[PDB]
Amino acid sequence: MSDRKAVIKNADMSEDMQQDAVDCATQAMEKYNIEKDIAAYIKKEFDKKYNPTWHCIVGRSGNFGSYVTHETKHFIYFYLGQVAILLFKSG
Repeated sequence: MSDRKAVIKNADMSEDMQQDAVDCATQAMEKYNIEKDIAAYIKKEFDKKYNPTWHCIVGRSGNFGSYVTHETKHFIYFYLGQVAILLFKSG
C-alpha cells in the first residue's frame, strides 16, 4: 500500500540541477499544489536563478518522448505517481 509514488526517472545533467530540481520540486509542491504553478514556479525559479531558460514542465504519461528533444543536450525527468515532470535547458 503506497498511494504516493513521487520518484525520479532519469537525469543527464551536471547534478546541481537534479538537486536544485528535486528541491525546487519539493518546495514547488509544498508551496504550490497545482500543475501549472509547479511548472511555472520551477521554470520561473530556474530561469530567474539559473539563466534563461529552463523547460520545467509537468504532465501525466502523455507524450514526453517525441517533443522534448529540441536539441536539449542535457536534462532531467521526474515522476510523481501518474505525473511526469521534465526539466531542461534548450538554450
